[PDB]
Amino acid sequence: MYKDLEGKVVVITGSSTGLGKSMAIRFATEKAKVVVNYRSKEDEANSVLEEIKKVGGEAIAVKGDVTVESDVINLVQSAIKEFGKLDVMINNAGLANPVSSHEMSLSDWNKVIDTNLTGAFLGSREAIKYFVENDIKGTVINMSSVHEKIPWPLFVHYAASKGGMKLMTETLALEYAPKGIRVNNIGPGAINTPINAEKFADPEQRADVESMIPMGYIGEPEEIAAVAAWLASSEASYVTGITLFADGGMTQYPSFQAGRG
Amino acid sequence: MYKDLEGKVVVITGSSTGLGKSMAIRFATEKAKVVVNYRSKEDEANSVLEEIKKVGGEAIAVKGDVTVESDVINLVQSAIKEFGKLDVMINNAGLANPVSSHEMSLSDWNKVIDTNLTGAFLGSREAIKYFVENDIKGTVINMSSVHEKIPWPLFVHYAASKGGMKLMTETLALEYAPKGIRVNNIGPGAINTPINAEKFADPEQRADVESMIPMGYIGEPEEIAAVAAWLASSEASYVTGITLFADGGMTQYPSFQAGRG
Amino acid sequence: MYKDLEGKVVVITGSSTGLGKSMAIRFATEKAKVVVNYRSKEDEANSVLEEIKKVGGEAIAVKGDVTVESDVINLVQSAIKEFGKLDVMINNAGLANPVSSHEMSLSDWNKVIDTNLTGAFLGSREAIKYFVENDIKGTVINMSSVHEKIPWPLFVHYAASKGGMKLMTETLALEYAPKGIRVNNIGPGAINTPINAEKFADPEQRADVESMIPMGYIGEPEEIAAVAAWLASSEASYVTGITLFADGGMTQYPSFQAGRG
Amino acid sequence: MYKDLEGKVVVITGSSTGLGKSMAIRFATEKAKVVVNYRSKEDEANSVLEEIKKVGGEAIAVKGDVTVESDVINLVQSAIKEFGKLDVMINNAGLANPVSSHEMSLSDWNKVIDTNLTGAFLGSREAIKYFVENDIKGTVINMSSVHEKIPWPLFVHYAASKGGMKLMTETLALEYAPKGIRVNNIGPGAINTPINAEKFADPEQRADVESMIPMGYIGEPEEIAAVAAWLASSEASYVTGITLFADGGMTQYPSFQAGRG
Ligand SMILES: NC(=O)c1ccc[n+]([C@@H]2O[C@H](COP(=O)([O-])OP(=O)(O)OC[C@H]3O[C@@H](n4cnc5c(N)ncnc54)[C@H](O)[C@@H]3O)[C@@H](O)[C@H]2O)c1
Ligand SMILES: NC(=O)c1ccc[n+]([C@@H]2O[C@H](COP(=O)([O-])OP(=O)(O)OC[C@H]3O[C@@H](n4cnc5c(N)ncnc54)[C@H](O)[C@@H]3O)[C@@H](O)[C@H]2O)c1
Ligand SMILES: NC(=O)c1ccc[n+]([C@@H]2O[C@H](COP(=O)([O-])OP(=O)(O)OC[C@H]3O[C@@H](n4cnc5c(N)ncnc54)[C@H](O)[C@@H]3O)[C@@H](O)[C@H]2O)c1
Ligand SMILES: NC(=O)c1ccc[n+]([C@@H]2O[C@H](COP(=O)([O-])OP(=O)(O)OC[C@H]3O[C@@H](n4cnc5c(N)ncnc54)[C@H](O)[C@@H]3O)[C@@H](O)[C@H]2O)c1
Repeated sequence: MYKDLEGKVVVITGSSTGLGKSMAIRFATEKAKVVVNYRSKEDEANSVLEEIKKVGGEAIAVKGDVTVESDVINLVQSAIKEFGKLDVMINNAGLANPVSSHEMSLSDWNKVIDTNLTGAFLGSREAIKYFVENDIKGTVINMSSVHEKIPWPLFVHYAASKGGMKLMTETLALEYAPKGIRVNNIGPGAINTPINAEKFADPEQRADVESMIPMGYIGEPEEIAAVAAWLASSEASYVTGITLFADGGMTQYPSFQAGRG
Repeated sequence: MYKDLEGKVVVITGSSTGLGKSMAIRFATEKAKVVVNYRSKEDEANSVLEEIKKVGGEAIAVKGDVTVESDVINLVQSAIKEFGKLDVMINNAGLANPVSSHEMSLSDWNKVIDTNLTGAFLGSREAIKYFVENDIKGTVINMSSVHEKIPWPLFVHYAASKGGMKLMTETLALEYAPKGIRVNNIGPGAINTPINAEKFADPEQRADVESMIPMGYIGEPEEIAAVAAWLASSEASYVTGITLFADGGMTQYPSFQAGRG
Repeated sequence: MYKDLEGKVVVITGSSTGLGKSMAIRFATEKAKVVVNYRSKEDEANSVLEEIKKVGGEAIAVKGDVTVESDVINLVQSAIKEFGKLDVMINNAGLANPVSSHEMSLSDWNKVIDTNLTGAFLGSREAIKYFVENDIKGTVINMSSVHEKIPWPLFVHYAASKGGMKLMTETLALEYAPKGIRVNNIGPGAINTPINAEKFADPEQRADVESMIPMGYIGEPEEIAAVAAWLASSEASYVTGITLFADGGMTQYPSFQAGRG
Repeated sequence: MYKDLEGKVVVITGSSTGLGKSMAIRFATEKAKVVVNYRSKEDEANSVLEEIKKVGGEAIAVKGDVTVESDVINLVQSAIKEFGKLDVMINNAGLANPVSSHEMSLSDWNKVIDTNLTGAFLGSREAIKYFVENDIKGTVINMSSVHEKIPWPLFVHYAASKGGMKLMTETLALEYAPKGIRVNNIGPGAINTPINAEKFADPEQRADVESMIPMGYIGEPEEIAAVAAWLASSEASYVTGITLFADGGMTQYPSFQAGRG
């Protein structure tokens, strides 16, 4: 769909499953060269790779833990070494577990901050460092959430990490705009990914989540991948520093429908 | 580029010049049926029509002042009568004149509020009324500005009209999300349109505006039309109630570059 | 409580009832000279005046419709003529009626925009015009609502008027900051005023509103008057251009409690 | 000034200098019992203590590094042990150093995140844990910055830490509102503290910072301490989850004065 994406090299962290996987497939379909990333063992990665071959795409899988500085540095270098360059960096890896705020251990807090925020910082730093030293007008896309705006009891660490990601992205966008480097956030609402297959499997929970979505339905991963592909393209040439929410209207205060209150 | 736009009927207010004109041309290129609108000078509208014929597009021009209720109602009806339906409504007409706030007459304030805000409300009302009565999952795009967020001394009426447009759009998006109707705002930064040809003609003013744009250049109308086309397409199916800023980074506080302060 | 308020002249539009009345009483208690405003007949105004005498305060009541330019001009002049000066201008008058957006008449829309937004603009203009011509570091306080942020189906005109008031206030604050004039908004959540005595009288509606308030209770008018008095004082000397929400947590997305979704 | 503060126990991190010191003094003047905190240099803490004795206040100083969990836990316990209770927790400690984002080491990033964000989280956690277990309607005030909103090139770690603090505070405010616990942020603009005595000493830098402040002057610490005292009092009983900016208008985009652009 986007002619300018043909031949671009795209790196996506945590792309062996969920949204990361869908984006990897979408970019392959746009004929871009993709670098898939997995954490423990090359296995879930192979499923994505076969999906990419199925569409005639070209890609490789690189192991790396985004909380380990050398792994992130190596990930970026692997792209340049294998395909000769880097055009788009997508920081997507993330995690979260519920815990009452006053009972949350420092350990749980750090794990989420390190993965969701610091991991994205490291990825952004390495990509931009490369763009600057080689005068490339590349782009960085950071995966955020409606929760960089909507507070989230039981997930104070996750909300904080995304609120922080917002200011990080806006700062990087301003700092490097003069060099043509664009930095944007994507803010997904409730999406139908494997990690949510169980909660949404239960009809009482599913209906509960749907009641918080004005459009009335849980989004599909492809609806997010479409956003990432557009933001990466030249069609979005004058867009930088924003957070594009794709949430079915979730950030518009669902509890106020019907002029209630 | 967007296959789903073929055959869609798009109405654009104030489209005989500037951004409105560029969007009319872009939608014609996507093979959508376009309804151009002119307030007074018909000759200008015909020029746009020739541009559309040049690309093989189909379109008509309808006279109408967005501050006259019957004109707006007639505009929407003209689309349905000529093409049999309506799919996308774009409220783009607008105006502004500088005046110190404490010296602004009620007359100047009303003229801007009526055109920029009320005009958009009337257009949104008529389009949505049609969508609801005929069960159509249409979409409304309202042309805003970085000034629905950035204050604007000397243009207090314009800033107010856009701040109001923001809440109007978010309200409509929430109110009609259950019916599949999407409502979004586009927020252009400094764009190179005829209305700005003189201010930007002067090298000292041009350089002044550019210093407020992190990316360093004044955007082209086509860069905005690209945003409108994407928002109207099914690729943005899960997006509603947002304001998509296309401003080269203007809303990121340009005066804070280089960690100044 | 605030020594600097003694002797200050405070004008409050729509202050014969509700929040306006509570603020008039609070300022009288701070020993400021107050100018009460009523629309139709001096009658409800007398109730407020007696309340002010009861606390040893000094005040007068002036008739005026905020949608009539000459009435607003006269209101400001009446303060200067009676007390010799003007220190604080509070635009509080407002109204709203529910109607489905696609069915709202232009008439209803205009009535709300004229009263809620234009009325506040006229009041701000006259006060600031006076402050500038006489080199007074006065202050303007505009009464907004959580709805300058939270969308409101059935009340699209009200939401728009407040979203507009937000940008108007921020613009005026920036435009006149160099002259020491402060302009701020107060954003009340659900407050217990006479105008809401019936809706809140019904136990099923009351409980419904309370479920949208994290703190669990509908606020009292005095809790808002406390905010206005602080903002007017020198304790808030470095505060300008903001919206101070006093809503029991309403703007924090109440539907997301208990990590729901 | 605030009668309800008499006898309240207030803990302030990093209060041996700057804003923390001014707040400690202001609260002592309101006759509250204060717990000063110093990281290393004890001599500095004693200076603050003398200032408090000078006003007839009661206070103690406790050593503690906010990046050490046991130190924060001990700090809260020291207050309860010495004064028998805790009413207000103020997380104020912080730091920052300029570095180009693509050249920032993981070490510098972590130091700022740990101190500015995690430190505040630990402090908030311990205070709230106490409030909940003893059914106390206490309050937490987190010291933020205009930079939880304004991007900051060269200080990407600081901006991220404050953007994160914003969502942390809003989440905690929503999560604990049912129990009467209030959580708010204060967002200072450019303030005249010792840490800034040199940059502001140089007339060319001072004038540079002042050009970014609409009101035209760098604020004094007392103007911030006034905000903290009000937020802690019962006058702000219906206020929670907000960020109160005290910045002379800095967040209103100073580069847009005079309708420029
Ligand atoms: N799914 C949703 O509804 C939703 C809503 C908002 C935001 N998001 C965000 O989108 C991203 C994708 O979420 P998702 O639904 O696909 O979840 P997911 O768990 O399926 O995907 C996250 C991936 O991150 C990987 N990962 C985790 N920690 C890692 C580490 N240290 N190093 C390397 N890889 C690591 C995981 O193995 C996993 O494949 C996340 O950042 C999430 O916060 C998702
Ligand atoms: N050009 C920019 O840099 C910029 C930046 C932000 C926002 N915008 C917004 O984008 C829109 C397009 O601006 P533009 O640069 O093309 O300006 P423009 O003046 O060239 O286009 C506005 C059009 O509105 C028409 N119009 C005005 N009042 C009308 C009325 N009552 N009835 C019908 N038509 C009417 C005018 O004839 C004109 O063709 C406006 O709404 C403007 O507020 C523009
Ligand atoms: N009460 C709440 O819960 C709440 C919540 C958010 C915002 N507000 C805002 O606070 C303000 C006070 O509301 P309130 O509850 O006291 O309502 P209210 O109706 O009791 O007070 C509004 C006053 O405005 C006066 N008024 C209306 N139109 C006028 C006109 N044209 N000229 C002069 N006076 C006019 C009315 O006579 C009335 O006394 C309003 O601006 C409202 O939008 C109130
Ligand atoms: N001064 C300003 O203009 C300004 C503007 C915005 C925000 N702020 C914020 O206000 C707060 C006060 O700033 P300030 O100007 O007084 O700066 P400051 O450096 O004078 O005060 C910060 C204090 O934190 C202490 N501290 C640092 N790390 C610590 C640790 N690990 N454990 C314990 N104490 C530690 C320092 O010793 C110092 O006394 C900071 O959080 C800052 O981010 C200040």
